[PDB]
Amino acid sequence: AKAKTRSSRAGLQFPVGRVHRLLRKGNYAERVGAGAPVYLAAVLEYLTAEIL
DNA sequence: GCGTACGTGCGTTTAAGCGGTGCTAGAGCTGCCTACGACCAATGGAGCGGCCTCGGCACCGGGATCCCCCAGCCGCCGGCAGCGCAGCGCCTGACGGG
Repeated sequence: AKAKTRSSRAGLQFPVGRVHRLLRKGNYAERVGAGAPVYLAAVLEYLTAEIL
């Protein structure tokens, strides 16, 4: 078994891994969609790349 | 102090509102289908700490702006007093009239 981060798979730098945890444990819902954190990663990307 | 335009009020007139249909599309709904997301157990590399060295900025001193300021100055004009006189009423000629 060879591992690659979801961060690589979605062409993203913010940690779709870590952002996923803060949803599960951030008490925002009982269950978080598997495609939910990735979409949240990019929308931060465009909202961090834009200011800098 | 100016001044205009908006507050009040009269005379049209028109779209608001009611009350009346009649349609149907879209919401609420149940049943059932199924995949996908939680949970579990191992796993390793990515991320975070504790070092630790270069270099960007900091800090400075100096010289280069570059605005800020104000009489100088001329220019311009307005007021100003003086000037020359146009313009009108009555004075006053021209002269038969009074």
